[PDB]
Amino acid sequence: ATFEIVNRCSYTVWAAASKGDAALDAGGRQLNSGESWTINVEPGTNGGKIWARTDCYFDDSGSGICKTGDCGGLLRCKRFGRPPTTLAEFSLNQYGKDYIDISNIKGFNVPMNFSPTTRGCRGVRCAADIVGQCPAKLKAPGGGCNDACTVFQTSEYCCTTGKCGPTEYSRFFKRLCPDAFSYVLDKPTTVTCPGSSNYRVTFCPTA
Repeated sequence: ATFEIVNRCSYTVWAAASKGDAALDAGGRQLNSGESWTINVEPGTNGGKIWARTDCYFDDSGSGICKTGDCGGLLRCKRFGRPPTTLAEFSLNQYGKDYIDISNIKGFNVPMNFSPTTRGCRGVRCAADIVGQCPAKLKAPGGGCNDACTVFQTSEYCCTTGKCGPTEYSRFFKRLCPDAFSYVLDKPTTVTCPGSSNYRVTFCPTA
């Protein structure tokens, strides 16, 4: 599948695409305000994620640090990023269909729109001012709004036992972004798209 990854933000982002134990396509790249990066993700990829990283520094070997979404200090991500990260998530070619959602389960850094560029389904968007409105106990000093699991490390926020319900903190995310996952076991906002559909992830889609 082809993913076009566009930075509509007024600031630089370092985009990332991983499936957790490997990079997707090249894994990461600096995206300046208005730049677009087109990647190819191998069909049948299960549990892929794309995200933005903010306030970053790399050296000439591609090694450094990101204030949000750091994936072990690498420009070219192989592993998932450090919360807070708004997440575009996808499983492709799963019994003939692709699956796409947006998630706030690992917090929120940048507003995003995940939209397929080919026919047969709808996109989703989480573009409210979450970091401005963020509860004080969640607000990250590095920038962004953490998920409760990250901050409080409880069975209830982390859904450790597979039984958990909504919370003051999940409901905050849900109220501002109804079409994004707010906790591990939310009513699903997954969209089913025809297998081998293509897509565009846009950071700061309204601004």
